Amino acid sequence: DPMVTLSSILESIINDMRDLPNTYPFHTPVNAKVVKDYYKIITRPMDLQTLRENVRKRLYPSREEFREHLELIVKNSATYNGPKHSLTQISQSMLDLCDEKLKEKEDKLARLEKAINPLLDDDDQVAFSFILDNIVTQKMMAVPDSWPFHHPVNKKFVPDYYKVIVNPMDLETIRKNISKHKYQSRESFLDDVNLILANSVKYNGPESQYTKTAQEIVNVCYQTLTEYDEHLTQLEKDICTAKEAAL
Ligand SMILES: C=CCCn1cc(-c2cc(C3([S@](C)(=N)=O)CC3)nc(-c3ccnc4[nH]ccc34)n2)c2cc[nH]c2c1=O
Repeated sequence: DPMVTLSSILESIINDMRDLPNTYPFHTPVNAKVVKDYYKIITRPMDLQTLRENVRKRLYPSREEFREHLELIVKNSATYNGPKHSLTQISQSMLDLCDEKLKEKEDKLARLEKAINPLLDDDDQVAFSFILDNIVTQKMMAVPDSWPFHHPVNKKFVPDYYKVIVNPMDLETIRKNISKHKYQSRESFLDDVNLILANSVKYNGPESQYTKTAQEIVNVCYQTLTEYDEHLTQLEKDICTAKEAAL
């Protein structure tokens, strides 16, 4: 079972990062009853013990989902402690070691990832995802003043955001989904794109400048999809065929 082999590699990387100097504050969940404002500032807590338990629950089918959770440890430290705090440097040292190990094992990891999910090697899936990513970076992120939608809201700067928006979305998360080949057709992609606009209507109001920007993001998305409709339709057909053959 390639999921077992993958999980054993990921656990070995956790063992290696746990062994780096001064990393203990990241080995287990923050005690939010001691660090009393922690959840008022941090939205996605993560630590090496939770990461290991997730590896064992088979939650990570690839390098990328594991690395995204590992990166939360660094991002959380940067937000709570500060970008140059020694704790953030320590957490970064674990992410750096992870990247070294993933690089060392990249061919084996690619093979396991392909055995777990054959669509990651499907040329039509790859071409489709490449087009979506180009739409996001060259058209949607090029909308003037679209910066509020490029990355997840940091609760440190907008403290009530996630009490209002419980199903958040942003363009970086969409790009990560594309990189993970989450989207097999335009429908799921447009579900996430439209969630950005719906959340702006809810949080900012229908007449806010934020919402006008989100509307323009959605509109240039539709326009660019229409320009590539015939290629995208063929790719979606061939992806569906690959998905059915994987049965
Ligand atoms: C992705 C969809 C969310 C859309 N969005 C996003 C924001 C937003 C985002 C960001 C980030 S950050 C730096 N990573 O937090 C880059 C994302 N910074 C700030 C910010 C940070 C400090 N002071 C501020 N003064 C006014 C805004 C502001 N604001 C927002 C603020 C009010 N409404 C909305 C809204 O609807």
